[PDB]
Amino acid sequence: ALPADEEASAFRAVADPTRRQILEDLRGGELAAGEIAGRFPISAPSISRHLGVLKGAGLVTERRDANRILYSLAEERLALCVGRFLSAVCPEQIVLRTTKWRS
Amino acid sequence: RALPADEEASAFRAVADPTRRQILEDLRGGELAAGEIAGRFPISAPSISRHLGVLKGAGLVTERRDANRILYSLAEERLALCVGRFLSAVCPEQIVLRTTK
Ligand code: NA
Ligand code: NA
Repeated sequence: ALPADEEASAFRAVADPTRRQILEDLRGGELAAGEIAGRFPISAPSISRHLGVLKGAGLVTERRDANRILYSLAEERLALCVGRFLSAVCPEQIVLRTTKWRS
Repeated sequence: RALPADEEASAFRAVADPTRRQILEDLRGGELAAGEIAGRFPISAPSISRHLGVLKGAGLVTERRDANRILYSLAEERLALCVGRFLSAVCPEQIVLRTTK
């Protein structure tokens, strides 16, 4: 779990347009694997592989509930792993804010 | 040039690679010659040209001829929107995009 390993696996995960779309779909709340597979014109096993890549990179969490795997966005992990680089290269356009604190 | 969705896709395939992210980070300090970029990595000159051509094709660097030498500049506005719209959409609480001052 070394943070350049975590950056690298996060960048490989968001390299793929299907995986980006799965992450956007999860921003509204937890979705079952079957619901995610229902939204894409590729095979269920191809969606399983995409979801395994996202889970491998810490970008989604998994939970079981009967015969169903439900996926949740891990937005804090994504923000740190991609957002440190992006705010480092684009300091005048992109701000990372992990802090709970607000004005 | 391309639709925003295609500029987004090409930026994400460019920043997929750790050598390309390191090049973009190195360019943060100002324009560098191809040869200087190549000297910052233990990989072949043809491999650095290939990485630079991928960054150029995604609009994340711009190229300039000064006599016989190619110089590269970071295109930070392009990178910020192509990657930052998605990242601020998925992480609204943690990531703020401002294209403007
Ligand atoms: Na979440
Ligand atoms: Na620039």
